[PDB]
Amino acid sequence: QKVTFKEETYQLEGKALKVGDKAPDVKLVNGDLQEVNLLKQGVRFQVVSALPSLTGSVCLLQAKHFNEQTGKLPSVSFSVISMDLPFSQGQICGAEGIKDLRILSDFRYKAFGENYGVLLGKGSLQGLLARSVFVLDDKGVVIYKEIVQNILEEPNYEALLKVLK
Repeated sequence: QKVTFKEETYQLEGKALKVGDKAPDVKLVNGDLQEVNLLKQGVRFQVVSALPSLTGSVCLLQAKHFNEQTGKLPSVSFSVISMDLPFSQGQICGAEGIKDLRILSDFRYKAFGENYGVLLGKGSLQGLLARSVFVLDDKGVVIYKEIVQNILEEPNYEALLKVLK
């Protein structure tokens, strides 16, 4: 799969993760500069979403969609990951009224990008995370995957909600 941003085409770097694969646990950093494990136990579905930067317009809509869904379905875990430092994640979420969303930074280890295969290769956005959604079942197996072909498009939310019923 190759992701497009205007005239740029991107190779995805890191290990390819497909529907049926056990999703690896990875170390991320939260707004308190606390190291956390991505995976949550005692939850029917885990939704993990990545975006290139919370400073983007399309990116903010994505974060705002998953913030709202956090309150709507408590039996589902929602996580949003970017390469933004936790400081700017906290400030953007604070400015834009995103107070429920589990917002995590991949900056320290790039473990999410490397292990979910959404690291953007050579180009202006190199080292940022491709716009993407993974859903894991109660056993941490990938049951749904979207890496958005055009990074300026939002994820397919209709496809995602069908998986969560």
